[PDB]
Amino acid sequence: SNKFLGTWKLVSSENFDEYMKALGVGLATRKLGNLAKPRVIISKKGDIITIRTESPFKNTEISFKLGQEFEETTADNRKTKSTVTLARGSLNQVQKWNGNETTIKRKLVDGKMVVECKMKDVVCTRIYEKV
Ligand SMILES: CCCCCCCC/C=C\CCCCCCCC(=O)O
Repeated sequence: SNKFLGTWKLVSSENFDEYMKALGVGLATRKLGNLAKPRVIISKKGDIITIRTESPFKNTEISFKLGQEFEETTADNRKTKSTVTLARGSLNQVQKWNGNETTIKRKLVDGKMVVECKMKDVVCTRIYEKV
């Protein structure tokens, strides 16, 4: 949709250390992971949507079509088979690799974006503010 379109800045994070931990990320990447206030820039050109995560430490851009499947390289070097769906105001995301699987849900709450990350027995909640 749109409500997503714009520039968002990280404001609050919760249980991210364990989300990473649970992803298999090692100490190094984690100290950095924890210490960052990323900026996300969702943009739409035609039917291709872009999600861009910027931080001093690392960048990440992804271009998808809702419904269609795509190959995404994570910020942690993983090579994933992701799908992005629109279900009742939230942009759910599915990442599959090997036999593992993680989900990222982006919902709009009081002009805030609430990012919910689940990885088997683990949820982390990162809040973002617009602009
Ligand atoms: C939040 C990505 C930028 C962090 C840089 C440090 C390297 C990240 C290590 C593991 C990242 C796991 C993927 C994070 C998903 C969060 C998505 C979002 O917050 O919009």
